[PDB]
Amino acid sequence: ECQCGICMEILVEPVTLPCNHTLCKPCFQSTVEKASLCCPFCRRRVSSWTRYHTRRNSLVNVELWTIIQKHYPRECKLRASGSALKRINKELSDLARDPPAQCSAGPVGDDMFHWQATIMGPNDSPYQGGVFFLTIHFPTDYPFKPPKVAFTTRIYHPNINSNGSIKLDILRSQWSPALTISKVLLSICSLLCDPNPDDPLVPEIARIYKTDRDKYNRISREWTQKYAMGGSGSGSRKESYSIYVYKVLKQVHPDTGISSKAMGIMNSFVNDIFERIAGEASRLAHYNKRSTITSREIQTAVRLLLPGELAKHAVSEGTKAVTKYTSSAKAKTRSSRAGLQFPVGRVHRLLRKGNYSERVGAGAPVYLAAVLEYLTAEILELAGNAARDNKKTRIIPRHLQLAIRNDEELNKLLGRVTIA
Ligand SMILES: [Zn+2]
Ligand SMILES: [Zn+2]
Repeated sequence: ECQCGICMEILVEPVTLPCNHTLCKPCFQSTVEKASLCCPFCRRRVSSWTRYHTRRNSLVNVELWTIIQKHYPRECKLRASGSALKRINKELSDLARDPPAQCSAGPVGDDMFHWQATIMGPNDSPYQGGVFFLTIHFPTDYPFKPPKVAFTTRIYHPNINSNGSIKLDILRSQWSPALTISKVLLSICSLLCDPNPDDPLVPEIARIYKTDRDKYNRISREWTQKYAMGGSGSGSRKESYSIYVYKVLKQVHPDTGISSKAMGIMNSFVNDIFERIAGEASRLAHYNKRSTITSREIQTAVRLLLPGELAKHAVSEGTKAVTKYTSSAKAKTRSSRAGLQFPVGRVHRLLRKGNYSERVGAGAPVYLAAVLEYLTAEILELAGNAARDNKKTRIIPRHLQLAIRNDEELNKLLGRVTIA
C-alpha cells in the first residue's frame, strides 16, 4: 500500500527528499541523480542535497526502509532483481483492484498507449443518465508527462469544448506522476458536478452558468439527452476458436486432423488478424469522428492490411456474408443468418469489449467473422496440403509454418507471427 509514486512498485531503499516526497532508489537514481537533480513530483531542486548525502551513503530513509522490509519482505525480494509501458500496465491493475465509481477505462485492443474511458453522468447533476466516452493517449514519457484526455461524446460544460478538450489543472500544469488515470477520471467526475466558470474554456457556457443557472441546467440535460444516450479492455486471457477451426478443417480436409500445439497457433493467427483489422477499423472510426464501427470500416481495414488476392477474396466473403445476413430470416442465429461457421454474436462482443469504438454495428461482426473464416480456411487448406506432402494425416506446427512460408501472400500477412 505504501507504494512508489513513480513506478507503483513497492519502495525498495526509499529515498525521501527535502520536500518529503519519497521514491524508491531505482526511480530516484534514474530520474533525479542521473540527470534532473529535481523532485519528479514538485520539481524542487535537490542538487545540493543529493551530492552531500551520496558521498556519505545517507540517501535512504532507514526508518522507512526497515519498516516495509519487515512488514512486506516478499515484494521487496521479488523486485530486488519500458518504464512507460510498465507504469501503464500497473495502472490497469490498479484500476481492476479499486475500480473508480461511475468510471471505466482500458486499452484499445492491444495498444496500451491508447485507452478508451467511460464516465457515467454523476448523480444529481444535469448529466445524470448519460454515458460519456473519452479518449486517453499516454505519451512516451509517462508518468513524467500527463496523459492526453479528451471527450468523444459532446457535452455542455464551461471547461469542455467541441474538440472534447478538458481544461483541468491536473491534466497539464498541476499534473504529477503521483496521479493515476483513476484519479484523473474521478477529477473529471467532480468537474462535471462543479464547473469552474471563472477559468473557462467556453466563455458563453460559463457566462450562462454564472448568470442563468436555470438555463445552463436545462441545456445540459438537453445535450445529455441528444448526444449521451469504456471497460476493463480486451484483457490478458487468450481467446480460442478451436470449435470453429475444427469445423472449417472438416469442410476443407475431412480426413485430416490438427494437433493441440497447432491449434494454439491457429488461435494466434485468428487473434492477430482480429486485433489488426479491428485496430485499423478503430483508427478509421476515430479519424472520421464516427461513434459506430460498421461493415464499411471493416472493409477498408481489410483492403489496406491484406495483400493482393487475399484482400479481394476476403472483401468478397465479407460482402457476401453481410448481404446474406440482411436478407436472411430473423429467427435463426446470427452465424446461421450470415452462412458462417465462426460466431458472429461473439465477434461483436469482442469488438465491443476491445474498446475499439463507442458502438459496433451489426454488419461489422458479420463482415469480420466471414473474413476470419475465409483466412482460417485458406491456412487450413494449405496446412492440410502441407501435411499430405510429408505423408501425414495430422497437421502439426511444422505444417503450419510450411503453408505460410510457401504462400507469398499469407507469408506477408502472418510471417511476423511466431511459429515454434
Ligand atoms: Zn519507483
Ligand atoms: Zn517533491
